[PDB]
Amino acid sequence: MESKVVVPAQGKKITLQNGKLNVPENPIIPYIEGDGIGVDVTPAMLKVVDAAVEKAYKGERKISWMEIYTGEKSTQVYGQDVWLPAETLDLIREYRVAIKGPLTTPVGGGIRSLNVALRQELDLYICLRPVRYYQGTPSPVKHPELTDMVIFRENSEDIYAGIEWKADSADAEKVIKFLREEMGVKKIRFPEHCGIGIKPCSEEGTKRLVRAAIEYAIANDRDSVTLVHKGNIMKFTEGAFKDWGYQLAREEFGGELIDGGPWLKVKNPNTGKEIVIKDVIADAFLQQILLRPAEYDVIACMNLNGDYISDALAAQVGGIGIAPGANIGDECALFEATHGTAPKYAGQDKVNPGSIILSAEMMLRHMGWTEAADLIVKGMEGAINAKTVTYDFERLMDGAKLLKCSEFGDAIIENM
Amino acid sequence: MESKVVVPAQGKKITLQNGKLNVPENPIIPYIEGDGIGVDVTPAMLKVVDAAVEKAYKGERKISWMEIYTGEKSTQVYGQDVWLPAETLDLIREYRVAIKGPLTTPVGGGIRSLNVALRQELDLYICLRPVRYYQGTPSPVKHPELTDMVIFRENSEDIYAGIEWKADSADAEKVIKFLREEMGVKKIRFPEHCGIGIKPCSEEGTKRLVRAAIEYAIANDRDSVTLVHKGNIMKFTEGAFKDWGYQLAREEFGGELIDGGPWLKVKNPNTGKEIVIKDVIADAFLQQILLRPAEYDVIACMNLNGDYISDALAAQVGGIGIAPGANIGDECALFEATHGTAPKYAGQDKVNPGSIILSAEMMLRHMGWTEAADLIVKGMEGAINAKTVTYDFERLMDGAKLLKCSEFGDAIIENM
Repeated sequence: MESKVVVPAQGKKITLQNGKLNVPENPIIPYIEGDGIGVDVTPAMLKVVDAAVEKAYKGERKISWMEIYTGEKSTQVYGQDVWLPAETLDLIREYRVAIKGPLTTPVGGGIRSLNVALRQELDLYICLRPVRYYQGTPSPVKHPELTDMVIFRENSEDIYAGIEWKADSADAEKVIKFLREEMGVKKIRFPEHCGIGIKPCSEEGTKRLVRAAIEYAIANDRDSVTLVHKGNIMKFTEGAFKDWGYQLAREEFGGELIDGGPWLKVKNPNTGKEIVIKDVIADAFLQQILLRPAEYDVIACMNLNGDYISDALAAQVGGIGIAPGANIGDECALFEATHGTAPKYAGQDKVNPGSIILSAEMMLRHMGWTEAADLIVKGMEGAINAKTVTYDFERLMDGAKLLKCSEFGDAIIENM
Repeated sequence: MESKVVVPAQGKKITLQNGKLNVPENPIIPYIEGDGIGVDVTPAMLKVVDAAVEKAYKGERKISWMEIYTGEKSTQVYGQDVWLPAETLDLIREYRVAIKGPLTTPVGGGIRSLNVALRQELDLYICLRPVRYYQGTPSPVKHPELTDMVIFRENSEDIYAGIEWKADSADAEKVIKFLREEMGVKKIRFPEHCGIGIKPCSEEGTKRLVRAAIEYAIANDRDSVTLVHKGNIMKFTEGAFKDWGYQLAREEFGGELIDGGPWLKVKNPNTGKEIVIKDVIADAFLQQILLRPAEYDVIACMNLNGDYISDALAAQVGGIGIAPGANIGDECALFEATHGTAPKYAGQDKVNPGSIILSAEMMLRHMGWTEAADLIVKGMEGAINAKTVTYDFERLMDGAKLLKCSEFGDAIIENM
């Protein structure tokens, strides 16, 4: 089969020169509709983004959307077993900036996460999850407004590497024999009927992630960067991530000891502000985000902890369904809805398009189209304050006006 | 050196016959004071427990406390480098039931967690963390009273096995060569300057833990058992834990499919109640405990996830410093304060003795001395409701009367 992707006639490709995106006034942006509710949320995002772009630049700029495929729809387009076509990886890399709805992975075929596959195959090593509170959002906590954090989750290593062998398989036995006989491992409690997973953490992987977090703190004049890890138990992976993170702050950003340690102060070269570089053990950190959220800002952590932290924070601010996210690498970036596919409601024009819309806000900002991005934030803040919202919010409040998915997109536009 | 432990003259050893403890009226109970604030909280616990015992059984029963050592104090007693004496492991096993204050592990000597060492060496495979709300406790969430859960955290395997090699070490390189050359591993993003950790999960380890969780749900007529795991990424360890947990429910407890699955219903043989056996992915679970806490009850999970879940739950109910905990095995059990050593306040009679006191409540209950246990719960509930509390609580409320650590122990007794 030939490609089924149609490159927009009007429209120009974004280019990269010196780690800086050169964005034309008519950029072609690939988008993946997404499985399940992607069918509801993606069109709402397309309309909201076009309106923000149109309103901000008065018609001088316009995105040429180009549909590309991954997931169930990809099998419908490309046939049986084509869940993630090579052309999709090629196109995201070529066009530099893309966005996607939610995706789920089939079970029973030995296929691993399609979301993780996109991240790893494109080497999008930064999973960026900013978490703030939108006034008027129903929240399970007393002071959600105190939460304003940005999570830099390492996206290329950790136990997500997907290196593991099934209990009783010849391979697991082979690995366990090697560990026990050649490495002298004596700590496996039950070596029989035992599954084995491998957790890698490297200096290069850690430093490119932490480097991005510190550059982000500098560029946005944030107050601190917290390295979250479980290094007191996993000394050589989690503990190494922490050590390498502080080392990078010292070696590349002039970080110097605060008092007697272990925190460092990094001077913002643009504002002269002192950015604090500190660290917190992961289990205590899940308590601290609830008890002292105001003391945290930019967070840098490994893949698994980042997954947990991002989710816990989204829930606490009432944003489980409106949490934006990006996967960024040195050559391209893929923005994404961060919730699941919710098939029970798919096609009903019911769910909250807020997450994919705020991920589109991050995309526009990444493109340097900050005015259009600010209009989306403004629209989202006003629609939620107006209490004109989708069921997931409405059901938790009194005095709200219930809107369909598409209608909430319109409300966002109405509030720009 | 000879033992420095003094076996109580009056006092008899608890015995085990058929997996059932035979507790005399004068049981000898070993206790470890603990590092840091253990010096403040342990004496408060001893006094509170003695009072509950005295009040419940009118003098017919009395614990003969026997001090044993681990941590900084152990080095003071047994000399340089004796952080965890063999005799301590021997004594906890011999006397069957013991309690300890907090312990921290020295850094710089390549020593691994002393708390984990106690758990693994004594094969205390169940880390039991019940989490409920005490009326009047200052909490960061709007409805902490909806939380009433019991966590069964697997304590003998997972990445806590402590099997890992340092970046650039000959061993790490050896392991990575084996993986890449012999196992054909291609998923390690950066094989150089790479730390490696091993995560084991076995059928026997999983099932003894889940078996205990289900027996606990039956014995206490709880509503459900939720298997929490991250099996969609770690198929052979986390996913296997989930699969084995449902399998055990079917094989040993008659669990049968609910509707179209995947949940099972297990009939309580004593009350005829239908216990639901279900599962939730770990990242979503950290959101669900905040958004729908009332839907969860008994939780069964692996070592790392349990560590995180226990901490997150304790924080949400305002119980970061009063969370009880037990480590239970087939031959003995070790109850423990669950917070850290807080050396900055050690010796000031300032901190909350609530966690070690509620762990003593679990110990008394475990001993079958449920009346004395109920008196501690009653005392704790009344002292907190009276707003007569330690600084960690007082500072978060208005109208409280500030009490010292020792004074709060007295307030607990005053409210029995």
